[PDB]
Amino acid sequence: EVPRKLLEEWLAMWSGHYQLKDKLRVQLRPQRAGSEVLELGIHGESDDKLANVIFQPIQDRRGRTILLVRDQNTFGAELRQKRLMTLIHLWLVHRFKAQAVHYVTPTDDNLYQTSKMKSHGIFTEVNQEVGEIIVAEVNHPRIAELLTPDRVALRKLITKEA
Repeated sequence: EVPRKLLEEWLAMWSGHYQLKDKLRVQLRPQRAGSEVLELGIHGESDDKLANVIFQPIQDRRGRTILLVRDQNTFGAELRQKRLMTLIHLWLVHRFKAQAVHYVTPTDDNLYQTSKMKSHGIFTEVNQEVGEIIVAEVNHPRIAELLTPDRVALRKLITKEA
């Protein structure tokens, strides 16, 4: 069972490294009442939503989980260019045991983020497919490396050493 607290621990190291304010909190709820679409939100001490991912975990015929991402944002400008969305996706992939992440709209920002996350290693392959969607296959060995309890690889991701 993968708690929100794990991402909060990562974000504590990250916020500290980048000399940002502390107390980033993780919320994961249905995006609206009764929905199976979820929203992961990152909130600051005054509850402002500083980043989010709106997505739905689904399964294919073979029982594999895909995260279908409707929207992602880094709202707070000071939080950008620091691999925040990589950390969020690392957590989401682990939480849902995802095999792939599909982005339903190929916006410039979604193309940017998927390409960048591939360069961080969390995806092996990123391509646009029929329907214009972006399909990103999870790099299971890299995910496992980053989740190692010693947090060495994870700290190096945070600082941009690796």
